[PDB]
Amino acid sequence: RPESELIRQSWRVVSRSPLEHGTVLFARLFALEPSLLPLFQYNGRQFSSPEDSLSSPEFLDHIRKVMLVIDAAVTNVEDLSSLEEYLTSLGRKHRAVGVRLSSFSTVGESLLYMLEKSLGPDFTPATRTAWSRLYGAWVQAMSRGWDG
Ligand code: HEM
Ligand SMILES: [Xe]
Ligand SMILES: [Xe]
Ligand SMILES: [Xe]
Ligand SMILES: [Xe]
Ligand SMILES: [Xe]
Ligand SMILES: [Xe]
Repeated sequence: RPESELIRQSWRVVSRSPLEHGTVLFARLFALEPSLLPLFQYNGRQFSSPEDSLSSPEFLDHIRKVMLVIDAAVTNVEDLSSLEEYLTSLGRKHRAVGVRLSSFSTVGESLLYMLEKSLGPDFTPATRTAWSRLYGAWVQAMSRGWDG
């Protein structure tokens, strides 16, 4: 694969500082879909504004969890079949949390944004297309958590 290499190279840059980059991803997500904010309920409280999420230790740990799941996806970029069962259960957890399957396209737009801003002229259209293909495959697997 050539596009497997485009993924791996772009990711190594982002992986150097995962919380900084993850923070961009979530900041963008809340700018596109403010209704995701109430779904992060850490002992029964709701954030009022997006900037409130940024002071919460549990929210920042969730960013670290996200970036580790993406890192896994990258590691297994050839064959994502090995992650399939874990992603199905991860999707089910998110369904229980209140996330709708439609919102994972906003998530995908926010990932591409973060990549585009981070890599600048290196975010070529082959790499965008590569990441978009990977994410489409990652979402397919996750979406089994909503039944198929
Ligand atoms: C799109 C909106 C999302 C919302 C509202 C959301 C919300 C949550 C919440 C409430 C939890 C439970 C509390 C916690 O562990 O921090 C959770 C767990 C988790 N999230 Fe997310 N999340 C989303 C997206 C993602 C994405 C894109 C990933 C990874 C690519 C991710 C990875 C995880 C992981 C690994 C856990 C721990 C699950 C377990 O093993 O129990 N989440 N998420
Ligand atoms: Xe944020
Ligand atoms: Xe923010
Ligand atoms: Xe954790
Ligand atoms: Xe990471
Ligand atoms: Xe993601
Ligand atoms: Xe991904």
